[PDB]
Amino acid sequence: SLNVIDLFSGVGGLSLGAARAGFDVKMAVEIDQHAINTHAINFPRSLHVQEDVSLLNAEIIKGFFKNDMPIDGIIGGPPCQGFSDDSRNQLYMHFYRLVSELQPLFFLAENVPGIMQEKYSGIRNKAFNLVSGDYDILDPIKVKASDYGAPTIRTRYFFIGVKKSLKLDISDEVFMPKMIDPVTVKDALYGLPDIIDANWQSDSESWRTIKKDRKGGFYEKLWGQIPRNVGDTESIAKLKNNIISGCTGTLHSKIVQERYASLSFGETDKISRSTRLDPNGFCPTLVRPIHPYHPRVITPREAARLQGFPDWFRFHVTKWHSFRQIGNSVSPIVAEYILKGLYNLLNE
Ligand SMILES: [Cl-]
Repeated sequence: SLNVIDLFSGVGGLSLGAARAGFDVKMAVEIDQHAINTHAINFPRSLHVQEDVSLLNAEIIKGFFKNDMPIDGIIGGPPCQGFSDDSRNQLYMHFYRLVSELQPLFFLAENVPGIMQEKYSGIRNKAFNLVSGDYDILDPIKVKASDYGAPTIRTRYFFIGVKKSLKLDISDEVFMPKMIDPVTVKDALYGLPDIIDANWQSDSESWRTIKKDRKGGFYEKLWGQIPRNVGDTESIAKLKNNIISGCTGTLHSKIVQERYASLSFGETDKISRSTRLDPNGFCPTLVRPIHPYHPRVITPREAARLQGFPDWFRFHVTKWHSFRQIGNSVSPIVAEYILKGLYNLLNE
């Protein structure tokens, strides 16, 4: 048992990566009620703390556990003002304060582009300082998700540190993708219903039968590889009957529909700014993409697939919330790869 806490967890993209890599995600901390409720649905055995990280310290956190829990890793997404304001920069520093106070074997922070700007070099240096005494801090890892077999080209920075006391040697071999087959839009969307319930914002789950008669790495991750103690029981049970949630469409006017039908692959609609997916391409950074074949925006479940979430992962019922939950996540496929490198290091 190597134990992690996920700070700023959202619905648990990075958590699922950790769990699949072999870590036990013991606690998730997330301020947003919808995000953390969704995290609890998918990770019912993790502790859930709906809290501002600024109100936390090492002693408070040990108090939550009550059992002198060894915190082997602190992972998370520290917020940053980025391309946007001030409180996010405070929260950034609290992530690193917590790492310093808790002294885990490692930390992993993920950030979107915006973090490397000159105007943040002060707070990044201040954060490096809190940890550089006790940690071997790796240079930034900038990854493109599609290189790890996720169907999207979104880029992400990972910042990793490992306790000096461990005296580990870290080559990039461990984090680099090897033996990875690319997953295009067409492959990720295979077997989903062609006819879906197109509504406005309905309050009920859109459970639908899919075809699951495919083979290969992506599909094993899509329909299985459920870590121990992870997963919504009903979602898992329904998946056994080829039934999954989130297949809910949006009702479009005929004029919109005709405009979308006329889009070529990769074309951005001049009016809505939505872009039609290329079936042999990847999903751009997650306005909603237009389906490659159907004249409509994609469904939450389609977005989930394109982001690298498995079909058994359950999101909020509404399109509004689920699309935000999906867009705000690290791809679980990318997260798993990077975190498995760290797990392997800590088992030598
Ligand atoms: Cl990602």
